[PDB]
Amino acid sequence: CPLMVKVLDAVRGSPAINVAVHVFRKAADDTWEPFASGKTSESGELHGLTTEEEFVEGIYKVEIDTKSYWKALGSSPFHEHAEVVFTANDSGPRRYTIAALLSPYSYSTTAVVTN
Amino acid sequence: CPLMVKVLDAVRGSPAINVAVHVFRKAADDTWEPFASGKTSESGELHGLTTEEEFVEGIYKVEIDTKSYWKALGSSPFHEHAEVVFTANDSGPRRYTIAALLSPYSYSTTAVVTNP
Amino acid sequence: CPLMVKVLDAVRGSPAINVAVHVFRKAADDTWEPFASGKTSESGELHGLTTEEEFVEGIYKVEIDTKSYWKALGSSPFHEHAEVVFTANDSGPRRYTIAALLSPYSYSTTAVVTNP
Amino acid sequence: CPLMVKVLDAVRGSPAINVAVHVFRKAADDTWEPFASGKTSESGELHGLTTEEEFVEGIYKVEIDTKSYWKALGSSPFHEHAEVVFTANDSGPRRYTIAALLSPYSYSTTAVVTN
Ligand SMILES: O=C(O)c1cc(-c2ccc(F)cc2F)ccc1O
Ligand SMILES: O=C(O)c1cc(-c2ccc(F)cc2F)ccc1O
Repeated sequence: CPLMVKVLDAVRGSPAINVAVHVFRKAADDTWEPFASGKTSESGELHGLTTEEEFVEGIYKVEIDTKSYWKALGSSPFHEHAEVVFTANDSGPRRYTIAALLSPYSYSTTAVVTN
Repeated sequence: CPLMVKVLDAVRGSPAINVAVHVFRKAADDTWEPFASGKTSESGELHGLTTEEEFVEGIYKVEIDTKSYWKALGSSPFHEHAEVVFTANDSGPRRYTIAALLSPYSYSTTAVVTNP
Repeated sequence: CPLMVKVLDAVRGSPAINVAVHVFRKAADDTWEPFASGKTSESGELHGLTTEEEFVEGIYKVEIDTKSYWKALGSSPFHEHAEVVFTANDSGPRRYTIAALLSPYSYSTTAVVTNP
Repeated sequence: CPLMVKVLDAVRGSPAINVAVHVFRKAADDTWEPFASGKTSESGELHGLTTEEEFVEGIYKVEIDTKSYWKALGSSPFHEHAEVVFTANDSGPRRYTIAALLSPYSYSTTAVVTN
């Protein structure tokens, strides 16, 4: 599992469950090509998005559908979604975890890149 | 000033100076049209992007060019940029501050929205 | 003004107003002596805690009373307070801004340090 | 394991390894009584701090020795340490994870409270 996403809720202090996540890869013409997608589990995590073979070097975008998440829990959110854009490189320690911590008017994201 | 951007550096404990910022607005045809751009000052602030008259209702994307920032300082950052996407002015004019706190592998963004 | 505190609310997208703040300085005997206190204004800022003359070298603790803040608004927060502990002025006088972004189960703090 | 601590490094995008963590419980006279301590593992995590039997309701402080961490990696840090102070309550979902994301001049902390 080369790419995992983890989402936390800063208002409730809990995993953010059932949040839709879409991953895109940048095409040569600069458009965003659908790559992988899913919904976070009960633990706020989304595993199995891709495989080593398919996850080649390139620029990727992870879109987290935060707006629907907040609305469903009776909060008025600011963002349309959270976006995380980065380059996957074969040099580094290439298990990538993209983590996001969500509030109605703020979010923080970090990358934990290991092996 | 209805739309301001402020950027801080969490490594240095200082404003993030000379950071490029590009703003886009989603057009009727659903693509991202250029709306405004600028660079942060020595205080890490960017004012004068737009006017109340031009800043109509819409979905806006504020792209903060963090990679170029970290690279010009000699770091090797993770993200290409920090992107903040939001609906604005859908209940009448508001004033928006978009604030970002940067580290090489992480960033946080918050919005302060005032004045109905 | 050598020491300022700014507090933002990530739930509302606004300044965090009327937040109590207590500052302490570690004394020779190694306990925390009261140093200054105040409350944030409608802009979420607290100025005038101390003067350059009084703000000597030392280890300082800035306690931001987040629990009382969330409770007065009717929330049930996790933390008792947010605490920021740092050495100040050990290379001569500096100006410190301590900034905090609050959610009920999380907070972030950053320092902007200027002016040698 | 009722209380776990996780520490991440925002500069390197990695777990913060070998970071000392001290937990204290507030005594009736308002002093901080040592409770548990350890060093984070290779995954940035510290497990086994306490047991269900010992972790009674009360106010606790988690001190993360961030200053030594940064110095050892050649960074000039701002904080003496990071402190997280909270009340443990028997009502809620009582597995507590205290997570901290560290930068030289900033840190963010969140609580993920589950069952
Ligand atoms: O901005 C972020 O993504 C962030 C992430 C965490 C964090 C906490 C616990 C964990 F298992 C992973 C995380 F990334 C903790 C604080 C934080 O700000
Ligand atoms: O995620 C963010 O947008 C963020 C913002 C700040 C902050 C600091 C100072 C300030 F004037 C405004 C800010 F939003 C401080 C920490 C932080 O994580």
